[PDB]
Amino acid sequence: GSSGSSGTIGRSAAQKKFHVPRQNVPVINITYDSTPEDVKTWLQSKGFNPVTVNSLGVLNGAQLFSLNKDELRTVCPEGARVYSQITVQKAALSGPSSG
Repeated sequence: GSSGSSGTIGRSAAQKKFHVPRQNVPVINITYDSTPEDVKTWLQSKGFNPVTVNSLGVLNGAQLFSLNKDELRTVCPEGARVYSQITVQKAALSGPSSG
C-alpha cells in the first residue's frame, strides 16, 4: 500500500484476537511485589481487552496496585473493570490492617 492517501488508512478491525488460551491453565494472581510481565497475563487470564493489557502490561503489580478506579480508568477505558479485579488482590495482602 504505497500509493493512495498521504496519511494512513486501514479501517476494518479494531480488536486483535491473537494468541489465545486453549489448554487448561492455572489461576493467575498478582501482588505488591509482582513483575510487570506477570500482570500482562493476569489481565488476559481474567478476560480483559488487549487495549488494557497493553497499557497495563509494563507496570509491575506494585504500581498497578497503586492505580485506583480513576488512574486505571484514564490509562484504559476498562479501568473501572480492572480496578474491581485488583481490589480483591490488595484486600488479600493488606487492607483493613490492625495498627
